[PDB]
Amino acid sequence: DSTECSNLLLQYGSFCTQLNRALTGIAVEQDKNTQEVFAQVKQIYKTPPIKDFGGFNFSQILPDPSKPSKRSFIEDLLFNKVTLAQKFNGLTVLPPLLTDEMIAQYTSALLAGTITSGWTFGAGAALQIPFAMQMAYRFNGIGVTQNVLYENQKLIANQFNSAIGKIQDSLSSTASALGKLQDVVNQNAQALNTLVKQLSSNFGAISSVLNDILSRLDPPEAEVQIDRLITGRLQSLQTYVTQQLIRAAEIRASANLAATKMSECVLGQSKRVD
Amino acid sequence: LTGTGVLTESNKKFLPFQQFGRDIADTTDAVRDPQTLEILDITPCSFGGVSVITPGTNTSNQVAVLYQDVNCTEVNVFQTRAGCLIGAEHVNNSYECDIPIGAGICASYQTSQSIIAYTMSLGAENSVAYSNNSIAIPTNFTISVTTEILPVSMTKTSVDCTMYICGDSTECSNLLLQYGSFCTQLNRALTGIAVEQDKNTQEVFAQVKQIYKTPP
Amino acid sequence: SALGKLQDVVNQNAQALNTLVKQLSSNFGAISSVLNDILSRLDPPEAEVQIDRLITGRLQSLQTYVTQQLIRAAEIRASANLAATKMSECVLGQSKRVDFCGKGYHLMSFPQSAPHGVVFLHVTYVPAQEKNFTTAPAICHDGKAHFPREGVFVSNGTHWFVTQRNFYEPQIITTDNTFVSGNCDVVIGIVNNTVYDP
Amino acid sequence: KFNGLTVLPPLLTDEMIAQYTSALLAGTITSGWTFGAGA
Ligand SMILES: *[C@@H]1O[C@H](CO)[C@@H](O[C@@H]2O[C@H](CO)[C@@H](O)[C@H](O)[C@H]2NC(C)=O)[C@H](O)[C@H]1NC(C)=O
Ligand SMILES: *[C@@H]1O[C@H](CO)[C@@H](O[C@@H]2O[C@H](CO)[C@@H](O)[C@H](O)[C@H]2NC(C)=O)[C@H](O)[C@H]1NC(C)=O
Ligand SMILES: *[C@@H]1O[C@H](CO)[C@@H](O[C@@H]2O[C@H](CO)[C@@H](O)[C@H](O)[C@H]2NC(C)=O)[C@H](O)[C@H]1NC(C)=O
Ligand SMILES: *[C@@H]1O[C@H](CO)[C@@H](O[C@@H]2O[C@H](CO)[C@@H](O)[C@H](O)[C@H]2NC(C)=O)[C@H](O)[C@H]1NC(C)=O
Ligand SMILES: *[C@@H]1O[C@H](CO)[C@@H](O)[C@H](O)[C@H]1NC(C)=O
Ligand SMILES: *[C@@H]1O[C@H](CO)[C@@H](O)[C@H](O)[C@H]1NC(C)=O
Ligand SMILES: *[C@@H]1O[C@H](CO)[C@@H](O)[C@H](O)[C@H]1NC(C)=O
Ligand SMILES: *[C@@H]1O[C@H](CO)[C@@H](O)[C@H](O)[C@H]1NC(C)=O
Ligand SMILES: *[C@@H]1O[C@H](CO)[C@@H](O)[C@H](O)[C@H]1NC(C)=O
Ligand SMILES: *[C@@H]1O[C@H](CO)[C@@H](O)[C@H](O)[C@H]1NC(C)=O
Repeated sequence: DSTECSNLLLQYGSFCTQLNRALTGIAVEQDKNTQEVFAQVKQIYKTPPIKDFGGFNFSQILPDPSKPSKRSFIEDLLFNKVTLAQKFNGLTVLPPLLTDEMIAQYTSALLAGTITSGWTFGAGAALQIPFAMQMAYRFNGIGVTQNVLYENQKLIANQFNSAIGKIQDSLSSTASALGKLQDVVNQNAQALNTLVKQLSSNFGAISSVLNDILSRLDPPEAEVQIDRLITGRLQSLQTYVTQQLIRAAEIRASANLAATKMSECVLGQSKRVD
Repeated sequence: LTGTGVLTESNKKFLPFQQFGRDIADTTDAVRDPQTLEILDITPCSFGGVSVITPGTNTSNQVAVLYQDVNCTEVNVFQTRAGCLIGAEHVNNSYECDIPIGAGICASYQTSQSIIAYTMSLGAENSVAYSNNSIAIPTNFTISVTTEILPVSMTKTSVDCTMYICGDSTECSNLLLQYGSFCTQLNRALTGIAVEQDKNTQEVFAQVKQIYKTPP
Repeated sequence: SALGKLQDVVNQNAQALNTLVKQLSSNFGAISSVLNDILSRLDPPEAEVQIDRLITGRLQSLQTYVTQQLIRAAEIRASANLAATKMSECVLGQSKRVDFCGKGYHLMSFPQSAPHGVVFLHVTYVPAQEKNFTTAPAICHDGKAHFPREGVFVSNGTHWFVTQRNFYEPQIITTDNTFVSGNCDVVIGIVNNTVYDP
Repeated sequence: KFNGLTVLPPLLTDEMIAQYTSALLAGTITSGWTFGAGA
């Protein structure tokens, strides 16, 4: 809100477009990460209404129709474990392309394809197969004869159900497991907070308000007093942009690792140790 | 205390003896009217970037703009969750995403020869015929060939300090050296980049001890 | 438009160089954008002041360009490492990692060079046409339980066969395709049929 | 190359890259994966 400050500002060349271009690239990359990680299934499969899976119980991970959103129980527990736009300077936030409902639909299609088809849905088209035989195939993968499973099916089913109960109890009880997903929010909130706080620095002038200076001095010294503020705010913006670039690179590396894990661990069986 | 914003009656604030209120930054948030003593809230006027949904000029020259994060009751006018869009018509159908917009809304050019804004569809619905004693076994195959292109090395470059900052001017070079070594610390980084640009190609391609040759 | 990945690098490099060169045409608060004008019109005491502000502007521009180049080079190296890994694994051998050397079951790949990049031609195996059958975990013959050595038990409505899992190729059940493991009152879903002996 | 900025030429020319990809393609076709381990 200053028609005279922007006239001295435009004397600094194209320092105003580089930051916008970099931030736009960051935004595009951050949406491409999610699009690449989740959108790995061509179609949208769904589980049959009858849950006859050889004794295994997947009710705690399948979507819950009774909920307002088509989320699972563990997903609902996860969304309540993460806490935390209100700024009103030239700072805006944009909504992601894919809403949480679409992500839930993707992870439901992936999970319902994994249960029914196994790994065949990742190569060609989904091929139905009983779960009690898919699990024998998976034990045959790790050099254990399938008669071990076929003679102990109830034991493995009970152990899997107990493990699911234990994991749900652990998620519902302890809240410190999601620190990795909490820091990615805290660091950005703190960076925006510092950027906003930088607006209240003298930087060498007599006051940190443009309207205060323009209503008290003459232009020949008003421009001198405005130059320091312009320099300080430009330096703050540049530092913020550089930090954002580095953090975005780190997040992209993490997203690539997640995409590799989804491609290998989920859509197949991995012989890579640990 | 000049400025700009939207005045609003704020009975929530109290200010028993305080004249003004303020926020994290040096921006006032509440003031009291000197004539009649009540507390007024100050909220800045709405603002936001402008985006232009457009098909290629090869096809046509029809556009539709979008003011994101603007409740344009003030400004065919639509209203989405990512802002508000004028110039395109809402459609109850759902197709793939052609021009992404946001919050699950995508735009595309139909035929009518107009621009439509719909909600994207994730994929064709499918449901496997799962059963506890049923299998599906392939009887035929197909061989497919896929392309995958990825870069290896960028363009090596190097710059000169004085020749750029103080080109052919002795009194400029007589002031530049007062800053110490801000020159060599840039050329060193550029040289490192140039060296790794060759290391990348050497790693990617040089993986054979001998040069093999196909029979005639 | 298939080679956008390689074109983007050139486009960004050209844009960065163009912006750096065009940054020389800004006053940065000085009277003129060419120092020759200043040194030929004003006395030293403020000519040096203008020179100093020009120097600060140009030095800041160079620092910004160098930082951007460093970040882009780091990203390019990160991509080149993946390219080298693909060349080592998909080409020089056969990879069992799912969706690493192309969709489907990987067979072999062929490398091709490109301006500032590489291109792989992954050859993959994909099943095409499917059928329906009726399986069974095992089979009783004389109170025992025969399991497939490798493959599945399938039935076309009347007869039972043993076939490989990735291709339909029925064979008569025998003692060379199955192995015995105990009695068959424990397995769930077992259906009993005759087993031929050579 | 007008204001003290230069571009250096790559160490590996475009012909040696082609020679590498020809050696790789000819080893792959005629030897399988055995050419990567030993001889
Ligand atoms: C799968 O597990 C769920 C939850 O562990 C089971 O649902 C419970 O069913 C009992 C009755 O048997 C109820 O008393 C509980 O309130 C249910 N819990 C929930 C969260 O709904 C379900 O029965 C199990 N299904 C199978 C086939 O084992
Ligand atoms: C397996 O699929 C291939 C095609 O992928 C079939 O080959 C085709 O057979 C038809 C005969 O009706 C010919 O007209 C085509 O020219 C063939 N295509 C090619 C590329 O050769 C093959 O017949 C199928 N095999 C079975 C047993 O169904
Ligand atoms: C299931 O497969 C069996 C074995 O191939 C079929 O039995 C043979 O069917 C052919 C018909 O093409 C006859 O010529 C043979 O004499 C049959 N052999 C025996 C031992 O019966 C059987 O017909 C198939 N059933 C169905 C419904 O397709
Ligand atoms: C496997 O074959 C045996 C016969 O050898 C079948 O056993 C019969 O089962 C019925 C009903 O369960 C009984 O009434 C008979 O007394 C059983 N006979 C014998 C000799 O045990 C058995 O049904 C067959 N398996 C299946 C799945 O049908
Ligand atoms: C003083 O302020 C009150 C506010 O209600 C106003 O009514 C009054 O006219 C003011 N005094 C004078 C002299 O204008
Ligand atoms: C672009 O225009 C050319 C003619 O100028 C036309 O041949 C071509 O099909 C157009 N491409 C698209 C994608 O519309
Ligand atoms: C937009 O403004 C209208 C009236 O101005 C109001 O009824 C509506 O609730 C507002 N919606 C949002 C999302 O601000
Ligand atoms: C979409 O459908 C709803 C109800 O099904 C209807 O109220 C609305 O007018 C429809 N929109 C269009 C553009 O036809
Ligand atoms: C197998 O049966 C299901 C339902 O009975 C059907 O949808 C599917 O198309 C069948 N498979 C083939 C290959 O026709
Ligand atoms: C398969 O399910 C049917 C009911 O849908 C049931 O009658 C049959 O016993 C089941 N078979 C096995 C092996 O569990």
